[PDB]
Amino acid sequence: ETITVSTPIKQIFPDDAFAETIKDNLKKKSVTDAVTQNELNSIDQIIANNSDIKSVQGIQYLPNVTKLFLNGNKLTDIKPLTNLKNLGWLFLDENKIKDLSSLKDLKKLKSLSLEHNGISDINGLVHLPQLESLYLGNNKITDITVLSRLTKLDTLSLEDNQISDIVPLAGLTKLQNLYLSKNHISDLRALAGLKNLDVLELFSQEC
Ligand SMILES: [Ca+2]
Ligand SMILES: [Ca+2]
Repeated sequence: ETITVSTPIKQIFPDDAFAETIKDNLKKKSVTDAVTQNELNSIDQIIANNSDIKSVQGIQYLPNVTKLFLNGNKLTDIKPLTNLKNLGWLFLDENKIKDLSSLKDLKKLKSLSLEHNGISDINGLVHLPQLESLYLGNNKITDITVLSRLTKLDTLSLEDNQISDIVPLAGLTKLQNLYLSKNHISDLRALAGLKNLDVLELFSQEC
């Protein structure tokens, strides 16, 4: 939503680490400083990797965010991201996010990163058919059936998981970079129809 009157940053963003992130972004001197919606509208990029953030509550008030770097934090719930319709790049590596339902309406999202999140179920990704780059390395994924729906993918990382069947990737004609090392892959027939692969990693398969 939006704030109708001047309001302290700390009152909008509960998480102290995140409040500090917003403070620096807006070049304000303190999280106790009052901000307006006009100022919040100016935010289109949040760089907060390894910033000890546990909750991004308050981010709902930043309608123009297109890039969000939140790698290495303490995130679990990303429901506050639900209506950030302009989100194009979303990096959430090294967190503990498993509920991907909040991403279902992010129809402009082109790059998504969720490595090291302990994820096993990615069926929620079906709602991001426009996705171009997807990083899911170092998780506990076995079933990648849903990926057959992400036909726009040109970059896909599924390294260090528990995948055996890559048939779901057979129809992803746009794939240029495919990282599949450290899985349980034996059958590579699925790659017979891929014509644009430039980078392909398949080493260290445990069968
Ligand atoms: Ca607080
Ligand atoms: Ca600072």
